[PDB]
Amino acid sequence: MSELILHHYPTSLFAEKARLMLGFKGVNWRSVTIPSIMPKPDLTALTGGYRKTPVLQIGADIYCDTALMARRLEQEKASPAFYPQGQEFAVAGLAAWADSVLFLHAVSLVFQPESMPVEQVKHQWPTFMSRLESQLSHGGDFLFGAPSIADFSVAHTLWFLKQTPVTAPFVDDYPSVSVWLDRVLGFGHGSLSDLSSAAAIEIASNATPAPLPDETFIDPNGFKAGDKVAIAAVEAVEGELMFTGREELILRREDNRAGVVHVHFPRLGFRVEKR
Amino acid sequence: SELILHHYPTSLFAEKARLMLGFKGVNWRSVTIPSIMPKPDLTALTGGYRKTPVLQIGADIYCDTALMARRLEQEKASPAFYPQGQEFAVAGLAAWADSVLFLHAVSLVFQPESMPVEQVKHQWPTFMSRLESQLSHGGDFLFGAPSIADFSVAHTLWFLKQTPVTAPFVDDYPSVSVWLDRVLGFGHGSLSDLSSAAAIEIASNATPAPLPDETFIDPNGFKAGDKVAIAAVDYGVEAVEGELMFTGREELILRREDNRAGVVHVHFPRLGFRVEKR
Amino acid sequence: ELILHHYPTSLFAEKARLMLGFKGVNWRSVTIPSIMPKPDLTALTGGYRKTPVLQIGADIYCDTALMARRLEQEKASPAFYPQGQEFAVAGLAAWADSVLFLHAVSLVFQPESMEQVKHQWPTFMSRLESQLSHGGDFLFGAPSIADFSVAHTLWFLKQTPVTAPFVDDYPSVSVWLDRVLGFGHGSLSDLSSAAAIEIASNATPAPLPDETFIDPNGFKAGDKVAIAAVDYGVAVEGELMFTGREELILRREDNRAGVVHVHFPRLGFRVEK
Amino acid sequence: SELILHHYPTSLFAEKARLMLGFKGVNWRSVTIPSIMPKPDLTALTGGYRKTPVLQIGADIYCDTALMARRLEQEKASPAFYPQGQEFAVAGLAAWADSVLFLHAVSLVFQPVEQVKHQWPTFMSRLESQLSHGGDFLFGAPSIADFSVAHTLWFLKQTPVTAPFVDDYPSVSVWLDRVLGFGHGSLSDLSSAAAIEIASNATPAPLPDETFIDPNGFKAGDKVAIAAVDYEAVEGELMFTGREELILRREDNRAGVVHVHFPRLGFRVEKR
Repeated sequence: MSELILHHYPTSLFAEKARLMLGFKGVNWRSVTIPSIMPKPDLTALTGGYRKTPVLQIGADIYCDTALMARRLEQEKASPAFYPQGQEFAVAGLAAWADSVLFLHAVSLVFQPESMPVEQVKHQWPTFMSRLESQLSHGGDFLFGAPSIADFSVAHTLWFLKQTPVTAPFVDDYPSVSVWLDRVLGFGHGSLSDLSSAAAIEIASNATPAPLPDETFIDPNGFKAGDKVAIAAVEAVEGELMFTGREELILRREDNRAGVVHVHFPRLGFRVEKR
Repeated sequence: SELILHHYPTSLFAEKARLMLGFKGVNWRSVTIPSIMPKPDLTALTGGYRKTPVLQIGADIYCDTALMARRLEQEKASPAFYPQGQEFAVAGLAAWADSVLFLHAVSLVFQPESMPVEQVKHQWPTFMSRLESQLSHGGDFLFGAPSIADFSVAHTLWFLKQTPVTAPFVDDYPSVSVWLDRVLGFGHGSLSDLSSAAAIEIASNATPAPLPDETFIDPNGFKAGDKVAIAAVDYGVEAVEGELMFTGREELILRREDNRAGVVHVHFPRLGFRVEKR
Repeated sequence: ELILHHYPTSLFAEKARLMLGFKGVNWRSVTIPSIMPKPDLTALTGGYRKTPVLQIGADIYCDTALMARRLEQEKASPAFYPQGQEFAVAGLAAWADSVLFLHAVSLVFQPESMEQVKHQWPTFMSRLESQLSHGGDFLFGAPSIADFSVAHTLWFLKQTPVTAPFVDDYPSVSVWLDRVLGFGHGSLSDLSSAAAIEIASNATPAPLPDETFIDPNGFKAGDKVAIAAVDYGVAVEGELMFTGREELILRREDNRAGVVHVHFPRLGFRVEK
Repeated sequence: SELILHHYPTSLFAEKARLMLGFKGVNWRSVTIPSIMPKPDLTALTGGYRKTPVLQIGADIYCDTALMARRLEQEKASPAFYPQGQEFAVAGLAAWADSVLFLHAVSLVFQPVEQVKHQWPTFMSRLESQLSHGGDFLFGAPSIADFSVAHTLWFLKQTPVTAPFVDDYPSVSVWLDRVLGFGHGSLSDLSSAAAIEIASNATPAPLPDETFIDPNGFKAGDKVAIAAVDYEAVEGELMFTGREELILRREDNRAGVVHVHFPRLGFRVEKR
């Protein structure tokens, strides 16, 4: 009931970073395969309706957003660190930038007919890569020296390019970049055991949610524990707020199959509204 | 003596060959080629054909996955890519999947929606429903026993599985999805990395295998000893020049001498390749 | 309202399933969890593992044999035990559920075998075929709880193609089997393990049946007893509300479910003070 | 040479061999054994020892699940059945599981039950205790022992009434899911007729390079019969006597020359 459970579609390119993250942490995990097909009732039984995946379940706690997932893992196994001491702000920021701008570029490059506004993406790509090549040319192991969540965010974008002969040069034309990527990819996926989605529900149902964090925080919007709330990504999830924090929001819901569950959201990328 | 595969490891396009190695249960060497042009260690063996994956055994180089299957079949007969009594039917189905089916699958995936298509979208359900109808009967594989055809069909589906948006193109037919996992489950076999340079040396030290004893009269009058170029019909640019050593029902063999790799025999199928006198 | 707790996937639960269809009732189905811990069930049950288990309100009925009898009470027709054939029907059914069934699981689970199960089996089948050869609808002419017991084992065999021939090779048998399976599972609606509990704490147990019994072991209501299954017991503490010819009843207090009555048949259950 | 397993698909006992194949990850061919007798096709290969499952590679036939593991180990080394430096401890635990634990489980499922039930909790609590430490497998790295134990538990759970014996000790489930997680691997059907032909066409593998003095004096070239200890003896020429193995040559009308492999343990060798 305290096992790390990942809800994902195993063949998806988009889910690769989460698996790599587990690989980096060297942990055992349970793999729950989710449907490509709508709807995904077994999944929303845990989520309350949030369907972007991967999702991480530990017992009766559900964690939404890979970015949040990274932090939760950090609580689970400190070492090696996603966020190395003294670089916390810098790492997160680079990681967020990669997750947005870099990722967008990479996917636009790959998913177009020539691989069998894109023009602006092509136009911008070289500056990003040349800058990466330049930093790497100095022989550092990782972007921040020591490995961090930022490597995975950048590495994930590059993984798409490596998929086809046509897109591979976008990474490969810069040699230093290529060696670095193999190093991040070399982390693996950890060790996984298949789990049914049915069982996953049963585990949540049996289990009791973890104790809330002791952090004291004043919500800039005056949201407080006990408030009835809905949270949505920028399918909203309805529930009772249990916590407001610098990094997370926790909401409580009861499900007919899964029972009482706590769903975690990061502040960033999510909006909270009253009801 | 070792089987050597020259490929790009992360390429979706090279998956079928890897599965082929898995089905055979053979141990092979993996040579990781460059995405970037040109590919000198590769053309050192090929003579400039650059479509991979490519199969090397000693100083014999095999081009085209369709040919590769037959060479494999020679190396390990069972389990068979072409089951007895179903040979023509299997080859034809694979050829169809390799072209028509593959084309649809790639069109669907490599479009912006995933991050003439309309015709492809219109067509796709006809193929999938048919496949679903056959599988619903509980047959393990397309022809009873497994075949090169399962792989050819499976390879196309593998592209769809890559994306959440495209996965329903497979997942909507349950029988297909089960079958697909079975085909993918043969895996890639057992590999050890081999450097590209090491591969050239192996060719140099090796000597090309004896030619087939088959007797055939070429349709176009080509004969052993003619000076020839061979090119893929699609990609006339990378023609390969040499001395025709064998012309056969399934095969053309050409001898060339490379400054690094030495004397080498390069094998091409009749299908998809053109022979020009030189 | 009628609820079954079972494993919908389990081959073993088919019999309880066929029973409801035959009575044609509407029931609510609580799936029993695949993972190991099954507290959702045990709160009602108080410790009895084996399924299916039948719940009405605050009364839990353990053992399908008993279940058939409570069913009989709930809707009388068609009867599980036809009038004037009651003993014979119970016996054959008990024989099938024990001997015939055990042979069938063995044939499946232990096909390498030769008491020699494979050696025995043809005798049972040739006998069934002969009786059936007479155009009988059902084993006792009217349909019986007995037909289900026999049918269930045969169906189990047919679920795997290798074992099918054990059934399939007897032709008259096949027809009869289909007629039995025709009853289907009736009509069901899903229900939470959670919901069921609320009904237990919410509801009150039905009134005790009233018959006078001299319990052979001097067991009388208000004694504190543990009731345990003889074959696979690991017991259920409680207080004996009732000791009867067909039933024994236990009251227990459960924190989630509060006060409930558990019903056990006399056969296969041991009582202790 | 392909890996061929002849087995009863529904047999609960046959699952251990199936699991072993999956752990190894080497694709295999599946020949179903008919529930009927005669089984002229299997017998042709083994000479009648009918205990199954059986592993066939060409003209070499391996009997006994423990022997199979060693043969598989030779075929592909990793992941190992017998991790280096733990080999004896692993073999012994596995043998113990194969006998005492498995026998307890069969008793519960199909039937000294009281003694069995009385005993079982000791084994299970001991297993929970080791498992609570959070190690991945029984010897750390996965081993043959994990399957032998896991197999008996899976067996228990095949029928609902007996599942509580596993279920009642919840700590074991995480390790159990993980062992069972390996699966059966990649299998495709092969007909018994086709299997016989594979044997007929093949020639037995080279004998092992081992010098050994047989304790009872048997020698290569001796003519013998080999039987299970509690039992139907196949008759032949003793090709090899070794520390783990005895190899028997026999000839069959359809099969042709075939080599049958037996472990020393559990088999009696007679000068016959």
